Amino acid sequence: SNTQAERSIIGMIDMFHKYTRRDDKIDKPSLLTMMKENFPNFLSACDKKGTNYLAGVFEKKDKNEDKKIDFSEFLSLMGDIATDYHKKSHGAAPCS
Amino acid sequence: SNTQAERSIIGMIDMFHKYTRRDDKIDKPSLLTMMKENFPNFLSACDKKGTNYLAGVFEKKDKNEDKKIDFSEFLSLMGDIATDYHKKSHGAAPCS
Ligand SMILES: [Ca+2]
Ligand SMILES: [Ca+2]
Ligand SMILES: [Zn+2]
Ligand SMILES: [Zn+2]
Repeated sequence: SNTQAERSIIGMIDMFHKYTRRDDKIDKPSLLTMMKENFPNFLSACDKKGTNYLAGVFEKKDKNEDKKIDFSEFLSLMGDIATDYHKKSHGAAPCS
Repeated sequence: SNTQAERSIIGMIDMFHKYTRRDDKIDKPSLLTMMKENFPNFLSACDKKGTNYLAGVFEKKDKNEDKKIDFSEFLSLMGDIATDYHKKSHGAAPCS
């Protein structure tokens, strides 16, 4: 009944919720688990370059330094992953 | 081979490309077409409230006023749609 795009948005919201605690925010070890298990091919391309995408990702996205990733900060991170895929669809190197 | 999350990101990039011209950016009539055909249930919830989500959406997202939506601005808009779905998963009204 929803379109593919609406379904995609809904699946992203479900993935966020999967990694939250009671406060509806993602802590650091859960963000790193989420990234390793849901973005392994993205990360694999970084590792080959010698980029550890992960060290510091949580701190770069936790703009307000509350030690949690809330939904607004999660969307920023999803945007950064999407930007790397957009750049490579235009022949940039993986993990730029 | 890619995970569901990676597939989702890839489908979003494909949807962006579907509405671009030669310059890899989306013009105004194509953004409005993209929204009406890919987010109809989202928009239907706005129309019932008496919100015309669409008037002014292009101008709100075209931060640099070049009369095109580039990928960074498209991600902002996808974030705004996702934020409304996150808010309603927490019992906010549709189109808040
Ligand atoms: Ca935070
Ligand atoms: Ca623009
Ligand atoms: Zn939530
Ligand atoms: Zn493109």
